[PDB]
Amino acid sequence: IRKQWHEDITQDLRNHLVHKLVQAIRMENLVAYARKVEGDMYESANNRAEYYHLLAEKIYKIQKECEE
Repeated sequence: IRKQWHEDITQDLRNHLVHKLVQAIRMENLVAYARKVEGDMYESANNRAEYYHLLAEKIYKIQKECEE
């Protein structure tokens, strides 16, 4: 389902952020995983700032379990 704020974000931006996510992780599987991750926050978020936070907060918690 499409929300109002989704109009702000282009597919070129989504593809850019998905591939920033793949960098934070045959290659098709990992990219498929990131599209699933990014897609979930895209639909779940209520605005762009929250959308960017869900991203930011996800790389932060990806880069913490790997630390320990």
